[PDB]
Amino acid sequence: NPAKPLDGFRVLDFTQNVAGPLAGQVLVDLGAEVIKVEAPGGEAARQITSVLPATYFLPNNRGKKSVTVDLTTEQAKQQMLRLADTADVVLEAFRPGTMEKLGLGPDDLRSRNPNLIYARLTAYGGNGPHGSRPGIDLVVAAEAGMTTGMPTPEGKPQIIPFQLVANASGHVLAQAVLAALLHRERNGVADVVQVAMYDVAVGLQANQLMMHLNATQPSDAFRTADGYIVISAYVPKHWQKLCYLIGRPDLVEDQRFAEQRSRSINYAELTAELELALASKTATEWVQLLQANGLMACLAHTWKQVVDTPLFAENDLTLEVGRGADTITVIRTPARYASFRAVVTDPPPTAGEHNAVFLAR
Amino acid sequence: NPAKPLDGFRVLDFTQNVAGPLAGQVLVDLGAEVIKVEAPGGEAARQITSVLPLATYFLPNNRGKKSVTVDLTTEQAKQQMLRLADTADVVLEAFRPGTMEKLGLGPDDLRSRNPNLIYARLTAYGGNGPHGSRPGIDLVVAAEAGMTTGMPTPEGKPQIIPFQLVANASGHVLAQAVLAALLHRERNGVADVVQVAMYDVAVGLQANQLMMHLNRATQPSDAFRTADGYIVISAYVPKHWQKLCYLIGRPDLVEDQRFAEQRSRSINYAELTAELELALASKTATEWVQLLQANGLMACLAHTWKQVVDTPLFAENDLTLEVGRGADTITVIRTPARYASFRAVVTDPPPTAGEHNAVFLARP
Ligand SMILES: [Cl-]
Repeated sequence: NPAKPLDGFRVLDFTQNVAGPLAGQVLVDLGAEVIKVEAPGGEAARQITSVLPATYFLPNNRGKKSVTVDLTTEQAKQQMLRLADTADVVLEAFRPGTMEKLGLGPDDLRSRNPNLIYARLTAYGGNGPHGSRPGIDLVVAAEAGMTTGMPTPEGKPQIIPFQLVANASGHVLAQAVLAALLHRERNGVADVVQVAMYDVAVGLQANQLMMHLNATQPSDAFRTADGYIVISAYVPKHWQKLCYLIGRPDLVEDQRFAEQRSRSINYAELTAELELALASKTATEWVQLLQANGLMACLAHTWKQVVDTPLFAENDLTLEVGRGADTITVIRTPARYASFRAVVTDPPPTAGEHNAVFLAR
Repeated sequence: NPAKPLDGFRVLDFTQNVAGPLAGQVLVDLGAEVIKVEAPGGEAARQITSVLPLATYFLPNNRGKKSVTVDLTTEQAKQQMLRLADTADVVLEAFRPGTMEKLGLGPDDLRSRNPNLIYARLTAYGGNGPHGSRPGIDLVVAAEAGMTTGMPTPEGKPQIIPFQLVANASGHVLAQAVLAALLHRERNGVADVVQVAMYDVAVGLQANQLMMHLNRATQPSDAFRTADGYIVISAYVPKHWQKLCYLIGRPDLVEDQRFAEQRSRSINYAELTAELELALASKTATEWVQLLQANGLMACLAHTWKQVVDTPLFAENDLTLEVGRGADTITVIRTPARYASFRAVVTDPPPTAGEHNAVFLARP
């Protein structure tokens, strides 16, 4: 078995739910030893099994070790202190100021261990009174303005039905941890790392938020004879090729849509004109025509459809964990490497599985 | 100036638009020297501007970088790139699959000459076969990955998320892989080839949702109607759920067979929403948010982007930085990760196209 980037490193994962464990999952896939620190009875996400025939817990805790502990007790605190002494990285995703209360804060652990990298993941940053609140993917996203510009028939704010902020924050946190490890390796500095879910959500909208601190058409989903097609062809070469393929050469030199900046302003009329031409063929027919001509177009798939597409199978996105009846298919982490496989087939640990190994007597 | 993790490393950035350059932007903030390789006249994204002159997709992702203008089709250009690659630690490319191989600048071409070079490829669909060979952009890749699922629109058209979620997420993932590769080289002496697909990232962002269809809740957690406006509440945990029922004056809901258990609340979400909104009718959304937040529950208003930039929390986090000299500056948002021992920020403006041609294209 080939060497991995993080072989020999030890991580203490004090995190729960999605964002924090996902970062740990990435570190596991890169070969680190990641030990979950859970409350008695295991992490609460373990019991949140909304599937019957473990959604949040299972895909993010493969190959991890586990210790179970009651951080109310002094005994526990001392065990964590001794365990932290042997750790390279500590991951915590509690409310700001929580870890300090437990006596396991940055100053507490780093005083004992000068090689320890301390990574903190919070909802809002904890840089002041406003950032002290606890948060979750839904609340953080809405507060960061991710519902903006999306109208609903009921007038209700659009809720994005997947954990976009939490999953993105996990990769950003893992990114920062890897950066800190490089910083320690090259410059001999064991740093304190901070990632805020709010900051990550703001970064995902940065181009749009930029306009208020100081689009590009055609790029939308268009109605056809049957179904919808998603087309992106705003550059002059593609925009022109598009007009020819749909049989509308007049649109190319049309004063409303002649210039790129002009198309964006007159998006409403542009949509009407395009959908008028697209009425000739079904969305499937249009997609095949445009793709053959090198234009960017596709169908808007559902989740059920996506897993069944040839492209999905082509990218080797899934792996199986467990022995037989309890074998579940999970999605791998996205980054791929040539010299090793960034995946682990070992299942998640039972709560406190490694208490004997890691907790001092 | 304190040391940064990538001081002394050199990166060749062949990428365009958002996803690729953002990864380079991350490397710049971490102290790496990143050189843009652009076509004559510069990157195409440099021209996508707004009215006051703000390149929305170029400016925030190319701060502190260096630029080299060149026509990769010519033999002279290829040779200059080969010499330039010899001095590089990392090569970033975001072209269509098979493009670099055609130009003679593929992984095998560069790594044969330079054995320490890390080759990073970012594609739309992975290029692992015929289906993944197509070019793509944030919008198209997201829609194909199923991101329009479950969101109703007035027109009945698929819901288009109005920001580049996939491109921005892919940028951080690509930077993540590059940093991992650099660690791999330092510790194991291996210079690897790393591949990141925007489609794979988009799939990963929906991992929890797609997972259900691969093996064929948590209420209350939604946006709720009040007397005035909507409130976003997340309180499915028994501790939060009980306190929520108390604060809204509905103790009956706690042991109500319909909503007693957490699984029951998930199944009967429709009736629960009706019950909750009946209680929330008493006060405006703003009044409810302050009450719940004071009691430690997770709740907020759904802000617009315009509202978001004016909030105290936004200013508290030092999210913005100004690029340029004096009054001639444009405000941009920084990369998210923060570090205590250094400042992951560069205030330098982007280079002009071909600004460093004299420095790097030689002919001294
Ligand atoms: Cl395969």
